[PDB]
Amino acid sequence: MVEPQHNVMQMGGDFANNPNAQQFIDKMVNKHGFDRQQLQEILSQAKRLDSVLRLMDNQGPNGAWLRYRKKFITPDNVQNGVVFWNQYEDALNRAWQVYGVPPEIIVGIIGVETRWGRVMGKTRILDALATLSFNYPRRAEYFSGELETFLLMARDEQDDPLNLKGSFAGAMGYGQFMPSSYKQYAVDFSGDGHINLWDPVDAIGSVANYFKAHGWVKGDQVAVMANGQAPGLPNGFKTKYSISQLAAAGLTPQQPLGNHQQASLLRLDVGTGYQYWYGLPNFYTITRYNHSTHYAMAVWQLGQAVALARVQ
Ligand SMILES: CC(=O)N[C@H]1[C@H](O[C@H]2C[C@@H](C(=O)NCCS(=O)(=O)O)[NH2+][C@@H]2CO)O[C@H](CO)[C@@H](OS(=O)(=O)O)[C@@H]1O
Ligand SMILES: CC(=O)N[C@@H]1[C@@H](O)[C@H](O[C@@H]2O[C@H](CO)[C@@H](O)[C@H](O)[C@H]2NC(C)=O)[C@@H](CO)O[C@@H]1O
Ligand SMILES: [Ca+2]
Repeated sequence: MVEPQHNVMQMGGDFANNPNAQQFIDKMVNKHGFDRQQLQEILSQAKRLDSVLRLMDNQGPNGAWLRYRKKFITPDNVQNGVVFWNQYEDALNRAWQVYGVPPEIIVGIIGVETRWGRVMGKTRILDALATLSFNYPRRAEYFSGELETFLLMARDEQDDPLNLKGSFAGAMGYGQFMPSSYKQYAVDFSGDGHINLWDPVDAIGSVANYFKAHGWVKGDQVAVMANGQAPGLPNGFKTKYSISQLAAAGLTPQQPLGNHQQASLLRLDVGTGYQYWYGLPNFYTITRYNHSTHYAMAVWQLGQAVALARVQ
């Protein structure tokens, strides 16, 4: 009947003689009441995926922006985005009212992330997270905390840690939430009492809550294209310049910037030259989801492209 197996102190699998795995097991038992033998049986089935390690290590004008953009903004994609928007219009409108994050932004996020649920990932979250926690020193602490949180999520939401699949970094569902993002920002938007990242309605409200929690200002502008070139200045979402500095560099806003006294300098490689943008606070917020200028511009433009296609 009851099999404590106090003596089975040694697990097999790819993490058997791994000190990190043992320390992690100790932590989970001590800190959360996890049973060592149960956890060992789980981690013994965990796999050390070398590809997850090679991929994390791997992370002019030649048209760079255009190549990234065509991966997400195509007729097929925009069309699929319209379908997703109409199918979940109530959930999107309700997220707009509760969090102040517009439907196009959520449609854009979920679009760039999983093509509205068509590409959720094929890697078991446990394998990816265990690999990065135990065989990847550089970000071993971050990922260990992700693994720690994933295992508590499996317990709380009554999931099997081995059945859940996602990205090579362990991101999950429609919005590709990392375990800690789930813990801090996910919400039961569907109202069934359970926070499921694979439920389109939950992902929608969770993406909006994540945005609001990261500073999204309702009604404010994301980015404003500029007339002109400013080759002297450095660029990226991390940069910061006053409007006065940008004007003196040869730029003018195609749209009124209002009370915005500062902006970042975004530069997109459009093949024939460079396209300059005034990055406003809301664009910085989009990058809090995924630290990339290209990622955020794709999310924004796809959302806008889908928004237009609905009107037509
Ligand atoms: C919504 C969400 O959970 N965003 C998190 C993001 O996930 C990214 C990770 C990425 C991912 O899974 N990348 C793997 C690469 S591949 O596509 O499988 O090849 N997708 C997710 C959503 O955009 O990773 C960064 C950095 O870890 C996190 O920032 S941090 O807290 O400061 O660390 C951020 O919170
Ligand atoms: C080569 C290519 O075009 N790949 C696409 C992937 O980039 C997409 O994967 C998703 O990309 C975002 C942005 O980096 C990640 O944050 C997210 O985790 C990732 N999703 C998954 C499940 O791994 C994919 C979905 O749009 O579509 C292409 O395969
Ligand atoms: Ca739910």
